[PDB]
Amino acid sequence: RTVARDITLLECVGKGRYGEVWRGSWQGENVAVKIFSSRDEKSWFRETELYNTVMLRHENILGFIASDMTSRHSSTQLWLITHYHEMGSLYDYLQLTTLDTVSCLRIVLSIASGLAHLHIEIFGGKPAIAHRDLKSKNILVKKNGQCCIADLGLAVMHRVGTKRYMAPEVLDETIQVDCFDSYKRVDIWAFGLVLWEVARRMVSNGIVEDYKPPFYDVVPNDPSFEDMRKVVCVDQQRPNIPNRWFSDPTLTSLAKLMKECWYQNPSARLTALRIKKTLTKID
Ligand SMILES: COc1cc(-c2cncc(-c3ccc(C4CCN(C)CC4)cc3)c2C)cc(OC)c1OC
Ligand SMILES: COc1cc(-c2cncc(-c3ccc(C4CCN(C)CC4)cc3)c2C)cc(OC)c1OC
Ligand SMILES: COc1cc(-c2cncc(-c3ccc(C4CCN(C)CC4)cc3)c2C)cc(OC)c1OC
Repeated sequence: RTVARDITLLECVGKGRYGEVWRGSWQGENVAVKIFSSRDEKSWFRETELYNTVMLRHENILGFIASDMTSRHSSTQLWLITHYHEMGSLYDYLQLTTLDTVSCLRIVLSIASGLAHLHIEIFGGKPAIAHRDLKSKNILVKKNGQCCIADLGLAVMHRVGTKRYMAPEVLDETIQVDCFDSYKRVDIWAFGLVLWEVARRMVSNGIVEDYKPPFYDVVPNDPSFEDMRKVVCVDQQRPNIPNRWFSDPTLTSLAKLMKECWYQNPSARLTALRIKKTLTKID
């Protein structure tokens, strides 16, 4: 039989220290192709090792297609091939889109659904998985209004995370590194920050906040480890909840939920399954 492996690379949709992401075409269908830098080869290995262990399949997890290693004259080329989401990342989408109640809840419940699926151990199934780099750039928007979680290059089964989204116990190096629940709790902190980023873009009473990243008002761009530790650990700052949210029942409920993802004590934070239940009872 013919094994068609040619992918046409049509446009670059992302370029970074990680390498590049391309929109590609295989057999007439769009695919996304991540081409890894030498800097980030271990992220290709880790995601590939995870998918060789457990073939994750969930509506709110970016869909795996292939891991390719190709020998070159003097280098190895590493590609990860996934489903393609033409609307791009949640980070992108929130810059120039505002949300209503239904769209805001659909987005955040779909993220919670993907995250709970990663976190849960299923027997007979999947190992429990923590993401370790959850953020709005690592979430893609689908045409049906749900999102999917991407980038399992730092994931752990039972490179450091983006500093702006690191939990206090990562910044103060008290995290219990031998305890898998510790990594779930780090993802929940980051989820709370994503929930704040999305909620700001939900309109109520004709008001909306501009898109801003978490801690935009207290750290520089590309904040250092120390910059983040002083904000999150020493001063114990948390993102601002605007007064206008307290006129709106949905944003009032989402403020409470994000507070319960941001406790200093990791074991006080809500679980992804409890976040899902709370979100299903809003509106
Ligand atoms: C090697 O590399 C790539 C391969 C492919 C690809 C292309 N055509 C057909 C296939 C195929 C799938 C599955 C079987 C099964 C049939 C049932 N039988 C019991 C066992 C074998 C055979 C063939 C593949 C996997 C695409 C690629 O990119 C999209 C590849 O590069 C990453
Ligand atoms: C990697 O990705 C894609 C792959 C393919 C593809 C191409 N040739 C053959 C297959 C295949 C056929 C048959 C089995 C068997 C397995 C055992 N049992 C006996 C029943 C079923 C498995 C695999 C596939 C899945 C198509 C795709 O899209 C249309 C892919 O997605 C981009
Ligand atoms: C986060 O991480 C990964 C993401 C992806 C991925 C999947 N679908 C679509 C995209 C994408 C497409 C298009 C735009 C732009 C272009 C057109 N318009 C002007 C605005 C929107 C942005 C983004 C990506 C980047 C794949 C990955 O791996 C193959 C990723 O890594 C795991």
